[PDB]
Amino acid sequence: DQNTEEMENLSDRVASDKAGNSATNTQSTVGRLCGYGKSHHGEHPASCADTATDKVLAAERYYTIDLASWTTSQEAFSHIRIPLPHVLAGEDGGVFGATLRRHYLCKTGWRVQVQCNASQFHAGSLLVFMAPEFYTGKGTKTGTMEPSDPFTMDTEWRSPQGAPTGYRYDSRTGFFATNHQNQWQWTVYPHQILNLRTNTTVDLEVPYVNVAPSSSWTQHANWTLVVAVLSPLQYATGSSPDVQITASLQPVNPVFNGLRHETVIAQ
Amino acid sequence: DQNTEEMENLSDRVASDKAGNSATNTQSTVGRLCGYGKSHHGEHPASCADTATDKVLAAERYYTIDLASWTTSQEAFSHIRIPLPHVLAGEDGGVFGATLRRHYLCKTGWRVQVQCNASQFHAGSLLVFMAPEFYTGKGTKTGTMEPSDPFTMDTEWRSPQGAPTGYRYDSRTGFFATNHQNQWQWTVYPHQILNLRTNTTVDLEVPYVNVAPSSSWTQHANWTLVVAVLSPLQYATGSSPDVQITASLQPVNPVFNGLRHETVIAQ
Amino acid sequence: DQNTEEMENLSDRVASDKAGNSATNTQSTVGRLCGYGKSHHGEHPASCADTATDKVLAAERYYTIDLASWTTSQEAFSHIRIPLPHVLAGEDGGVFGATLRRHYLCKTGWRVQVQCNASQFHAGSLLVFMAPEFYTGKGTKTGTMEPSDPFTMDTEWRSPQGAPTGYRYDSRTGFFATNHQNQWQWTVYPHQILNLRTNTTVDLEVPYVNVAPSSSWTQHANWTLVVAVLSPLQYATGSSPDVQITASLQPVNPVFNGLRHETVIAQ
Repeated sequence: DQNTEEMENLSDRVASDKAGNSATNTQSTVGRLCGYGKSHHGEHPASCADTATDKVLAAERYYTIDLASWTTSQEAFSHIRIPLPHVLAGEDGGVFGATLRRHYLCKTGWRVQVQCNASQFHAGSLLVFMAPEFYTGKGTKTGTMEPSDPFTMDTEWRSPQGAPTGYRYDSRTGFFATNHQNQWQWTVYPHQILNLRTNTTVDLEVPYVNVAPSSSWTQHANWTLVVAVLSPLQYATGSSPDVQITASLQPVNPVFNGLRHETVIAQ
Repeated sequence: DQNTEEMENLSDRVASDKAGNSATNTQSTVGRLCGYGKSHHGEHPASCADTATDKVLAAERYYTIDLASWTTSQEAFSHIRIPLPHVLAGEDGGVFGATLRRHYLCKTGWRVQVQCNASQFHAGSLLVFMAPEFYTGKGTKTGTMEPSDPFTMDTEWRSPQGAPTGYRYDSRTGFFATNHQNQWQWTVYPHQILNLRTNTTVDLEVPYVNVAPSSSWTQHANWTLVVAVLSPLQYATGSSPDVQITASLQPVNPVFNGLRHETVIAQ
Repeated sequence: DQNTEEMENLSDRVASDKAGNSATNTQSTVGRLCGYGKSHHGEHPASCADTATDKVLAAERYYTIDLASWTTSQEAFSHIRIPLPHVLAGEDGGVFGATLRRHYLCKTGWRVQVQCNASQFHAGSLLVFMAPEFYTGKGTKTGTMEPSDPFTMDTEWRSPQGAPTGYRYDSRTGFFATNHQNQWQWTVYPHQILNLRTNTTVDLEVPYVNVAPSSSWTQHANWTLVVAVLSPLQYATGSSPDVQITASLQPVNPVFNGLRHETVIAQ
């Protein structure tokens, strides 16, 4: 189901989204999940007496960057996580990031687009889904208890472990931990599939939900994005192995308030 | 002509037929020949005073089985015949077959679907057509005159013979016989083509026509189905030779009457 | 953009043009440029008192012939020219050519169709465009000054020269000549692209424009057709190198006048 079409990628499968002074195109879409059912109204935080910095064009655009390389080698449910805000955080994050750390609080929603184009003699299936409270880390900390690098952008892929007991942490054992995940239910999150067969692209938009109408970006990361693979990349001797996966994102109608003087640290 | 579409098989080319508690699907159809122009009304045989066993759900479904293997080897107009009723006849024919031989007479029409899926780097063309009075046999009989096995389902394919003279039968010669066929006109029968190129499927429905409104299934077989090939299967060194041909059929609105006590023989 | 579609070539991309007793078909069109914006009305030359030979069916059809072979070897902007009228001129030009040289003057417009079909594992792009006053020749003349064979149909392809200075002509040098062309602007002419990828065909129709409403076909050729290539033919070891390029043309509503007695010469 969707319009008439293909070897080549056609019509009601060609979509475009313009935002700011950055404009996108895909000639082989299957939708765009507006995850949950509502978007984000630049509804001012009721929390603050701060009549904040609103409707700035300059930050409300599409920042694009590379996540990783997909290749024949990888095993199912191996995964790659992208926390928002903390990856659009500075340098690579335009005027958004700047105004982002000059301010105490933000409240935004994200509109994401992950791209991975192949060829009709390629098999595989990439699962893309946005989940708020989730896990990052990239580590078991040094020498003193608690837990390595959530802000880092998983440089390489992590190993589906024959068992949650969600990478607990201080030399121990017996039993599980509150960072569990059942990568086996990991399709209750607003998601969308990327089937080299069907899909060259996948668009997801998600509203604002933390514990407070606005949160602080120096200790939390309300949503982590996950580009982890559910049916690997077979390739027949001829053919383009190098399956370059790219992601391009857009904060939707952020509302910043609580302004001050350029946050200082990232190792 | 038919909707917009392809390498992949699309839209007004996706059809589904549900019957009983068996439901079909094809994503690369080209039609469905309602052969002759009328179907079969559960019109009760006027022949009998038997207010017969009608509208049974349980038998009015889609029985599926394998006919044969299509392969690079075969020559044009080589053929494979499937007599109805006598193949849905018992065991492999559900509640239809049972109620079929517990009854003296039937009157039905058939809705057939033969399937053979390939790949766009494959050439060939399969001709599928239903003809009532036709020929089966599978033989020149033993030692005494007349003619081997019509009820059998041609286990393997038979050889287009450089000439009808429709396999006459008692050591002879000079001249032809009433079981002729001009496989050269063998496209006057309700038919439909199966072009690996165009077609992955072919659907045919045919009404009731014998000599009597109801016939007896122990000496006649009013219709024989023929899955015989008109442009062979070339394959280029890589590629899936094994071209498995499958057929799935459905009796449409059979009307049985003249009931009694399980018919006895098949060698 | 254009209807839903492909590996195979579909629907609002299937066009047919019937003219006289010659009828065309293409299952992978992208348009038909009616170059300039107006066609040709059998508007009688106002120039002559000759109530000419009009609306003849027999000449107003599609003459088809082969121009050349496209192959992996050729370099960009290499070109092949087809002057009209002088190629439909006789023998190969039906009743048109005959009635053409039995008459002093003609006035017509052309409807052209150049065809070059390939395969989806082929890359390249053929530029097709009609320009009136242009250049032919096929030569630097013999021993006495001025300039080899405009009437000849470039038997083989000519070499894009690192510079117009439009093949001037009597042993010289320093500077350019009035037969310049900037094959670098050679897309201001009514044109149409032929992208093995997109295109298997290209249809162009052009009205009447000379210096006089009717011209004389023994000294001028008001339009030359050019089938010269802008992104060569790569082919991957398997595959049909032999890229046969064919052209089929039709004079639209010619109006002949000024009749006399079969023109005599062509070496």
